[PDB]
Amino acid sequence: GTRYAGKVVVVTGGGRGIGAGIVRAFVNSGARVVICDKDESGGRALEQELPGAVFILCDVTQEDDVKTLVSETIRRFGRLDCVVNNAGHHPPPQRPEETSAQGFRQLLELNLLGTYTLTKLALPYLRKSQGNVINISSLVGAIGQAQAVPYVATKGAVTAMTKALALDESPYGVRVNCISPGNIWTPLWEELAALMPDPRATIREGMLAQPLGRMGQPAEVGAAAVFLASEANFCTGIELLVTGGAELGYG
Amino acid sequence: GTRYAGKVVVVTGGGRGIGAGIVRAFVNSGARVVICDKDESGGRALEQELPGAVFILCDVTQEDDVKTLVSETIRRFGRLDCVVNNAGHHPPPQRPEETSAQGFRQLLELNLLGTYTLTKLALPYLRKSQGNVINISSLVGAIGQAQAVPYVATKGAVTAMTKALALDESPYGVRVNCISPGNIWTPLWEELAALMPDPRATIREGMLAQPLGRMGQPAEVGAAAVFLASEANFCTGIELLVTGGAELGYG
Amino acid sequence: GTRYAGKVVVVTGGGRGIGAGIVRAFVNSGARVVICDKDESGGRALEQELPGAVFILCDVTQEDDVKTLVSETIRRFGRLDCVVNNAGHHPPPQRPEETSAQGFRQLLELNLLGTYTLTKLALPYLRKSQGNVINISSLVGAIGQAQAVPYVATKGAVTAMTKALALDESPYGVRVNCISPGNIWTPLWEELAALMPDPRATIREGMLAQPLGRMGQPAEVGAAAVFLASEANFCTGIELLVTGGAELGYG
Amino acid sequence: GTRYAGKVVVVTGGGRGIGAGIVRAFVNSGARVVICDKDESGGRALEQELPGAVFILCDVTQEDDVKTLVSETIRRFGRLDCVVNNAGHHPPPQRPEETSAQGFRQLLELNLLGTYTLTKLALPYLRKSQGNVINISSLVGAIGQAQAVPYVATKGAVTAMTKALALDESPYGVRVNCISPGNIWTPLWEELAALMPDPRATIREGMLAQPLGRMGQPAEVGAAAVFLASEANFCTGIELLVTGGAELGYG
Ligand SMILES: NC(=O)c1ccc[n+]([C@@H]2O[C@H](COP(=O)([O-])OP(=O)(O)OC[C@H]3O[C@@H](n4cnc5c(N)ncnc54)[C@H](O)[C@@H]3O)[C@@H](O)[C@H]2O)c1
Ligand SMILES: NC(=O)c1ccc[n+]([C@@H]2O[C@H](COP(=O)([O-])OP(=O)(O)OC[C@H]3O[C@@H](n4cnc5c(N)ncnc54)[C@H](O)[C@@H]3O)[C@@H](O)[C@H]2O)c1
Ligand SMILES: NC(=O)c1ccc[n+]([C@@H]2O[C@H](COP(=O)([O-])OP(=O)(O)OC[C@H]3O[C@@H](n4cnc5c(N)ncnc54)[C@H](O)[C@@H]3O)[C@@H](O)[C@H]2O)c1
Ligand SMILES: NC(=O)c1ccc[n+]([C@@H]2O[C@H](COP(=O)([O-])OP(=O)(O)OC[C@H]3O[C@@H](n4cnc5c(N)ncnc54)[C@H](O)[C@@H]3O)[C@@H](O)[C@H]2O)c1
Ligand SMILES: O=C(c1cccc(-c2cccc(O)c2F)n1)c1cccc(O)c1O
Ligand SMILES: O=C(c1cccc(-c2cccc(O)c2F)n1)c1cccc(O)c1O
Ligand SMILES: O=C(c1cccc(-c2cccc(O)c2F)n1)c1cccc(O)c1O
Ligand SMILES: O=C(c1cccc(-c2cccc(O)c2F)n1)c1cccc(O)c1O
Ligand code: NA
Ligand code: NA
Ligand code: NA
Ligand code: NA
Repeated sequence: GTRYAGKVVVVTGGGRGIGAGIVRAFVNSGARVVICDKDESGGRALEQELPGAVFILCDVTQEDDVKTLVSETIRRFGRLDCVVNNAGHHPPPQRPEETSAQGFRQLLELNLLGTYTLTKLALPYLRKSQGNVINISSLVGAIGQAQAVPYVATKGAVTAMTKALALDESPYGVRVNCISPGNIWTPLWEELAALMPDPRATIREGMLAQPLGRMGQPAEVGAAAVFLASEANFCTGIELLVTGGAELGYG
Repeated sequence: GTRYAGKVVVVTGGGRGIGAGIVRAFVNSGARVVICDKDESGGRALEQELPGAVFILCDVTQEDDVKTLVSETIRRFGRLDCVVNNAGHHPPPQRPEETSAQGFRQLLELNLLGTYTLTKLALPYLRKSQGNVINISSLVGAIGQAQAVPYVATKGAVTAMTKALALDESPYGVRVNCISPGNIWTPLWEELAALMPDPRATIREGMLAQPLGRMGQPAEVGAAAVFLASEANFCTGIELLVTGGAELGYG
Repeated sequence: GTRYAGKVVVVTGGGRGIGAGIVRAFVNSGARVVICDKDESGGRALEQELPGAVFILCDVTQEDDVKTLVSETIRRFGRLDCVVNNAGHHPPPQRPEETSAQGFRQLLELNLLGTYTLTKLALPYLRKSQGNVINISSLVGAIGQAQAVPYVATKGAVTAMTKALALDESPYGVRVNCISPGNIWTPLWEELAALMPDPRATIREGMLAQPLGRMGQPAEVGAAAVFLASEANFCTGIELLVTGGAELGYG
Repeated sequence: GTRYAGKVVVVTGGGRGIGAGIVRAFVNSGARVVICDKDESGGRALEQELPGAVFILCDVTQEDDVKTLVSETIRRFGRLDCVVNNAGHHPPPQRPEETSAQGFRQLLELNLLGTYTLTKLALPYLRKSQGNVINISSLVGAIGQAQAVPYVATKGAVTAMTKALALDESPYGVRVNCISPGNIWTPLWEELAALMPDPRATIREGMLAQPLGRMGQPAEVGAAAVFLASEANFCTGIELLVTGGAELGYG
């Protein structure tokens, strides 16, 4: 209840799914948490539920929204210790010939440039607090995925950008790390499965893709984020896999 | 002189540097080569020098230029066997606070989306020939680089996209691989060194960054490309490091 | 003080250095800890210092010592939840022509087979508790090191064996992970530096090999071990780098 | 027919399987090849079949056999340019509790120490010729395999040792690289499948484990070896995956 007491955390895409799991984990560790989301429904409910969490409406693809998010966080809480760049989207499966440059650009705006913009605007405050950045990437940025060229590209970019930023910010003592989850049961996973010819089969396949035989939970990604923020003081530029072993062995 | 005889190769950014080394390597292996570049000076000279190479002016960031490039290649040579996505740029060193979203988007257009667009438009012809794609990424997409957040992100994206495309195109027998060079002596390396306070020191540091104690040559990247195209028939989705050992050990 | 309360942990090589840091971290998290070491001096003092730690003399290269260690742990505490295979050694720098097959075999016995034997003998008890194994490998197993062929080979083996064991034990819910530290200030680091022509220069070089500009502490490896044991329930077969960024960038 | 003309290559385990594919590839590239094997049947036939290959009976686990192999190679051909450490074995599937320390030591002697001993004894001659070493590791050293703890450990060691040796030998211009094959159809693969309850099913599963939908051929590993020896002059310490994409994606 005190391993990150007194610290201030911003979580983007914090209204549901992995982001909400990360919000809950940080509140339980004593932090004050700003929930950033473009959708009010989940984030407003979480603010009512959790002592120590507040909701700020913010679309991370809009530069002016992000400037306001950072200024409001400082105005309300006086410091900024950790930014968790979790907002992102996985489009439905698309063969390469079905993708468009336009759709690719739109996905880059969210999955990559939104993470870049918030990080850049937060860095002056993180340097003052010797804070840290946690990016949520994906296992498929490392090993690939079928029917997902744009998504995979965006997550390969996030993982690489994490390492570049870690080098740049190391003189200030600011650590920059990423978490690469595998299959985590979230509303996004459910929405994508619902598009498949047999959703039940897709979900079963998703559970069996891991040697541990289940999907991961948002709380498990949340615990990894709290570790990186609060206890991983000699870790920077790492990719922490939270995948249940999916990358291991033949299949 | 015959290991890729009768095949047709498109090399983007083929007018100088690594691209010109790749052009030369494929001509020497018996292929017909289309040199694609936005600058006429180097590419026109190479077309005059090399039997079996032709120059087509094409800016890979302009979709209509790329459509013309592909249609002209088929009209002139009747087939397409290999696309080498080499065109790209490394901006001068920039701290994170010195970068802009605008500059990041422009670099994504060249280093990532140009590679995507040509690949997508070429795939119908590569599927007919059971051809292959070779992307030129960078070691720093894997290990990071200081003062280069946008560049590193773009190359992490290219390496990841290679793996995604390999999965998608495997049913057709089309292989998709990337080469990740380290320090290669090219006009880009020379231009970036010239911006440094002491260019001579920068070049010396660049040579000593490799255990082999020198920078690589364009011809060495070219030989790796010919191997991937002509002899690596069980390789798809790989990242071939051509770095002189730079990623090894402590420094 | 309760994140691993009621659990029983065995730490090999627990009498000094990283191992002692891991012992302390687990005691502080509420666990009962068996300190295994071949040297009495450090381990006996730690047993007197720490409520909840006990010392058992055990050379992990002697199969009968390890059988006794496991049987005594069960007899005294009734369960076994976590094995930390930390015992190991780094010989002085040796060029390849200076190494011997005999010395290589001896190092394999300690760094690899000692980890194998304890793990194998503990698995029946770990399967009953749905416990976990943590192996201490090394960054140099992944990226190499000069003048250390046998050591590097042993640590590459440990990291790979971790992934194999994770696959085998996943049906039982037993997780198997490794930590790969970089430069950590320990008595081993001090002893190796003392052999160098200029120890002070060697230590300075060791601090500057990390972007964070210092060496790591045993407590930092200890915190990573507690995370893997207590909170990383969807992680198996991972390599957690605790290196201060040493593997990033050029040098 | 001339890309490695006039050079002398030693291939261990060259009498069948991948090793014989490597022998054939080097003979076809103009090299003189010493076939080293502990079994006469395949190697003697290959010597009769191939102009430019000779067979020397040698068990790489016996230090005196290896000393003779090196001295005879120099006596007969006057130089040594490339050593290919291919000899190795994969035991039948074994759960961890079914393995023994004794069997693990025996496998280390072959798969790891045999490679070490020949390399060490050859290095004085490779330094004179600015030659190179090619180790045959395995994809499963990188990603794990079930029911194969000892094998996986030995191949993780070989891959890591490759990187260490590359660092040590770089001042002499001697390159050290490894090839990590995936499923390659060889007599070993056939012998292991024959032990399975349904060999036909095991083989079908083995073909479908790769996105390319087939197993690899010895000739394909051979072509990769010739590339590394003859044309990869800026590559040292690399792991070249020859796997058909098996490590990509979910399964
Ligand atoms: N679910 C998985 O299996 C999985 C696996 C690997 C990686 N990831 C990554 O984890 C992250 C979260 O995934 P999830 O499954 O929880 O998704 P989700 O769709 O359930 O939740 C994403 C949240 O982000 C918000 N969001 C979307 N666009 C936004 C924007 N422009 N500005 C602000 N908020 C925005 C959404 O409103 C939503 O509340 C993503 O980056 C995703 O790529 C997910
Ligand atoms: N030089 C190195 O050390 C190095 C290292 C790693 C990776 N790389 C990569 O290798 C590739 C080539 O690098 P280089 O050093 O040879 O660079 P270079 O600048 O010497 O050559 C690049 C060529 O691409 C052309 N080009 C640029 N933009 C283009 C566009 N829009 N359309 C068509 N052609 C275009 C240029 O006119 C030029 O002829 C790049 O992708 C770079 O990121 C280079
Ligand atoms: N110190 C570093 O920078 C560093 C870096 C990476 C990995 N590591 C790894 O971390 C581990 C611990 O290293 P350290 O620096 O703390 O070393 P250390 O020498 O300070 O401590 C090692 C401990 O293990 C014990 N030990 C040795 N052989 C043993 C045996 N046969 N049976 C039982 N106990 C035995 C020693 O008595 C000692 O107490 C090793 O596996 C090492 O390879 C260390
Ligand atoms: N076949 C595969 O799918 C596969 C996959 C990955 C890696 N590998 C590796 O490739 C190598 C060759 O495998 P393969 O499938 O061709 O095996 P194989 O059993 O068909 O051939 C191995 C050869 O090595 C020889 N050999 C064995 N022990 C020896 C010793 N002590 N001294 C000298 N020669 C000895 C054998 O007599 C035989 O001719 C091995 O290192 C193996 O681990 C194989
Ligand atoms: O959200 C998903 C997800 C959910 C359901 C199906 C799929 C899916 C499965 C196979 C091919 C595809 O193109 C898919 F989109 N993916 C996801 C999965 C892994 C890693 C991730 O980062 C993710 O976000
Ligand atoms: O072109 C370069 C290059 C040339 C000269 C200096 C630098 C340089 C050195 C340190 C920090 C930086 O931000 C740099 F831009 N880079 C390059 C280097 C490695 C990998 C590549 O992909 C490349 O393109
Ligand atoms: O203990 C060491 C250590 C301590 C002091 C010097 C060296 C050292 C430095 C350069 C070349 C060598 O061969 C060395 F042995 N190593 C160590 C370092 C990194 C990773 C580890 O796993 C370790 O254990
Ligand atoms: O030889 C084999 C091989 C052949 C047939 C079955 C298996 C097999 C499949 C699943 C689990 C196991 O424990 C196995 F031994 N392996 C092999 C395969 C991949 C990589 C290699 O390096 C190899 O040598
Ligand atoms: Na609240
Ligand atoms: Na011409
Ligand atoms: Na005690
Ligand atoms: Na012969």
